[PDB]
Amino acid sequence: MSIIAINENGFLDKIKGRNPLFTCVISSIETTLSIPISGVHRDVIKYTPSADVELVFYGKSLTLKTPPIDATGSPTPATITRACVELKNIKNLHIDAGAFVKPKIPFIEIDEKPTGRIEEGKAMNNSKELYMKGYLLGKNLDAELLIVGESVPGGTTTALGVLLGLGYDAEPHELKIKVVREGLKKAGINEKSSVFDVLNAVGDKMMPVVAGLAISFAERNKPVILAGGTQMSAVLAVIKEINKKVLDKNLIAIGTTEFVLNDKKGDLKGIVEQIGNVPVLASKFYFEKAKIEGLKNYCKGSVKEGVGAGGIAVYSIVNDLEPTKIREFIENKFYEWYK
Amino acid sequence: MSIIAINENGFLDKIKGRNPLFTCVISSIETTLSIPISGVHRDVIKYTPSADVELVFYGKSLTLKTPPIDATGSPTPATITRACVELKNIKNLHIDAGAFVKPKIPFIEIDEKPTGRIEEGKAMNNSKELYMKGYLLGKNLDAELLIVGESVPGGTTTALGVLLGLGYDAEPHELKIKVVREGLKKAGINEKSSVFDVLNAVGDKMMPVVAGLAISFAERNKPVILAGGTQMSAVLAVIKEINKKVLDKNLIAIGTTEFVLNDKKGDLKGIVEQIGNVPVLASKFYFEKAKIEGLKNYCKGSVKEGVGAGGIAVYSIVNDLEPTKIREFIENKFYEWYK
Repeated sequence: MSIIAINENGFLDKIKGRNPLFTCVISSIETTLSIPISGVHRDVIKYTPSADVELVFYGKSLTLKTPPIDATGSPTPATITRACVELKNIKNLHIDAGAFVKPKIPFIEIDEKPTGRIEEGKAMNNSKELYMKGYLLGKNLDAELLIVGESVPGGTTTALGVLLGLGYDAEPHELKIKVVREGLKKAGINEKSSVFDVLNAVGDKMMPVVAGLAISFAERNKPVILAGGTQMSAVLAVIKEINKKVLDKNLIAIGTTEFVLNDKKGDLKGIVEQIGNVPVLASKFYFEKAKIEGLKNYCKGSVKEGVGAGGIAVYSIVNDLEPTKIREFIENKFYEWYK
Repeated sequence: MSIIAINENGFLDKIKGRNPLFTCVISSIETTLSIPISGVHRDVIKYTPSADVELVFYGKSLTLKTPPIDATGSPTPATITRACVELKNIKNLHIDAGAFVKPKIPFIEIDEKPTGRIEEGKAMNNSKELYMKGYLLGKNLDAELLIVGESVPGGTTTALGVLLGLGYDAEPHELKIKVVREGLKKAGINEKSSVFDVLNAVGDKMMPVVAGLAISFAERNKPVILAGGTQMSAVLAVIKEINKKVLDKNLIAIGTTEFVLNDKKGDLKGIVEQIGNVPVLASKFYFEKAKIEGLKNYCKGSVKEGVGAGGIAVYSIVNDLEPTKIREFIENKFYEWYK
C-alpha cells in the first residue's frame, strides 16, 4: 500500500509470493569520458558501475573506497538496493556488458568492451548478438520472477537516442540532445532502420541484454520488473520492436521510485503511454519522515534512482516488508560509518 | 537401473524429480605449457576448457573449430554433457577460475588469472578467498540440485598433489608424482599445514570454488553431485577439511562414468574410502552396443570423463532418460558433421 500503480493490469497479484532473482546489468560509455552528459565525476566514473554491484552483492565496494552514504545521510541508490537484498534475502547475480573496470565480485561477463562514441554514431556493432546472448542467458536462469536493474553512467542520454530513433516523442538536456541528434545523423538512421540499427548507433550495450533477458522470462510466462526509470522505458521500446506480442501478456512491468514517477521534466508516463498499456509501479520510502538531512531532503536536488533500487523496493514492499525498515537500515548504516 | 551405486545411502531418492542446475568450473595451469602432464596437445590446451563450456552451453565451440567427434565416431566428453543438456533441458551456467582463453558464451568470472606453477609450489595465493567467493556465489544460485563438473587440463596432477598433501594414500604417472612432490617440498608443506596452504601449493583454482559451491548447497539441505572422477575426490577431501560436519548430511555425491569406476590403476573407490562413506554413482552408456568404432571402443585407450559428463548422465538417467538416447544423439551428430 506504499506502492503507486498505474495501469496495474493485475500485475501485483502475479509477483506476490514469487521467489525473485535480482540482476543488475552494467556498462560504460566512451562518450562520458570527454562530454559531461553524466553527473558522475570523471575521476570515479570508470569505477562506479562495478562499485554499485559490489555493494549490492557483497555489502561494500572493493576499489572505490568512497562511503555509500555521504556526510549528510544521503544514500547512493545501490545502498537502497542492498537494503532490500539484505532485508528480504534476495538472491542476486550481476552482468557486465562493457564497464570500464570489472567487478571484483563474481559476475557474468557478456561483453568486455564498453559502449562506444554516441556522438559519432558508433555505440555498438553487435546489438543483435548481445540480444541473443541475453536471451540464451535468460533461458538458463531459474526464478519465479526477474527483477533486472541497470547501472550505466550516461544511460539517460543513450535512452534518449533510442527513444528518438524509434520515433517516439521524448523531450544540460540541451547537450544530451545534441549528442544523440548528431549520432543518429552520422549513422544515417532512417525510418527503414531496424531496432538493431538504432542500438548500434546510439544505444548502450545494457539495453539489448536486458531486452533479451526480459523476453526469455516473459515467453516462459514469468513476470519481469524492469527496475529503472527513463532508461528502462527505452528498453521497453526495444522490446516492443523485437517481440511486440509478448508485451501483451502483461508480464513485463516497470518499477521505479516515487521520486521518478513525479519528476517535473521527466514524464516517464508520457513515454510509456506512447509504447503501450504497460504496468508502471513506484515504491514509497517515506524518507521525509526521517531524522538525517540527506535522507529527509532526498526528494530534492537530483532525481534519485539507479541500480534497480525503485523496482526491487516495489517487490519487497508488495511482499510484506515494512517500508520504513529501508529508512532505518540506511540510518543504522549511516551511524556505523560515522559519515 | 543403468546406474552403478556404491554406498548409495538413499541419495538417488533425493535427486529424483529435482530441478537441477549444471555448472562447469574451468581453469588452466601454467605447468601444462612446458611439462606434458596433460594429454591435451600444446597447440589447443589454452583453448580447450572454454571450448568445452561453449559446446555445452551453446552447442558448438566458437574459437576451437576442431570437431567434437573425431573421424572414427569418438566423442569428446563435452559432447556427452551437451547430449544430456539438450535431451533433459538442463539449465546450465559456467564459471571461469583462470582459463588461459575466456569463453565467448556468457560465463561467471571468478578469477581471471590461471593456476600457477605446481612444481614451484606456486599454484595459488588466494585459495581461501576463492572458496568464499564460491560459497557466496553458491548462496545466490537457485536450484533444487547442483551438478558441478570441471574442465582443467592437468587437473589429475593437482588432484594428486592435494590428496597427497592432505595425507591420503594416492598412487606418465611417474612424472605427475615428481611435479607434486617437488611442489609440496618447495612450499614447505608440513602436517600443521592448513587445507588452504596445500591448495596454495599444488591445487588448481577450480577446487576451492567447487568446494565453496558444494558446501553452500549442502548447508541449505540441497543435494550436490560432484561430477568428475579423481579430480572430484580431491575436492571431497578439501570439503572434509573445511566443513567435516556437512559431509555427514549425505547430500554430496560423486557422479562419474562406468569407465572411471572400473579403471585398472585409478582406484577411485580406494580414495573415497579413506575420506568417508560418500555415495559414488556411475552412469552406464552401453557404447559397446553401438555401430561406429570410436563409440564402440570408447572404453579402451584413454580413461574417458570430463566436463561433468558422467555425473550429469547419472542425473539424467535416474530421471527417466533412456540411456541409449545419449548414444543415438552422438551418432546423429556424428553423421551430421560427416567426421
